[PDB]
Amino acid sequence: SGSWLRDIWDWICEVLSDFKTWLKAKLMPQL
Repeated sequence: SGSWLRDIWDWICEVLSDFKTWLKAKLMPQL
Protein backbone atom coordinates (compact mmCIF):
# COMPACT_ATOMS: atom_id res chain seq x y z
CA SER A 1 0.00 0.00 0.00
CA GLY A 2 1.10 3.66 -0.36
CA SER A 3 -0.43 5.99 2.27
CA TRP A 4 -2.06 4.05 5.15
CA LEU A 5 -1.26 5.78 8.49
CA ARG A 6 -1.40 9.24 6.81
CA ASP A 7 -4.49 8.96 4.55
CA ILE A 8 -6.52 7.18 7.27
CA TRP A 9 -5.29 9.73 9.88
CA ASP A 10 -7.44 12.56 8.40
CA TRP A 11 -10.50 10.24 8.39
CA ILE A 12 -9.81 9.11 12.00
CA CYS A 13 -9.81 12.82 12.99
CA GLU A 14 -13.19 13.48 11.26
CA VAL A 15 -14.77 10.43 12.97
CA LEU A 16 -13.53 11.69 16.39
CA SER A 17 -15.14 15.14 15.93
CA ASP A 18 -18.33 13.66 14.41
CA PHE A 19 -18.68 11.14 17.28
CA LYS A 20 -18.92 14.16 19.63
CA THR A 21 -21.36 16.20 17.46
CA TRP A 22 -23.52 13.32 16.10
CA LEU A 23 -24.26 12.08 19.65
CA LYS A 24 -24.89 15.69 20.81
CA ALA A 25 -27.12 16.67 17.84
CA LYS A 26 -29.36 13.64 18.60
CA LEU A 27 -30.41 15.06 22.02
CA MET A 28 -30.24 18.51 23.74
CA PRO A 29 -32.15 21.60 22.54
CA GLN A 30 -29.61 23.98 20.91
CA LEU A 31 -26.94 21.72 19.30
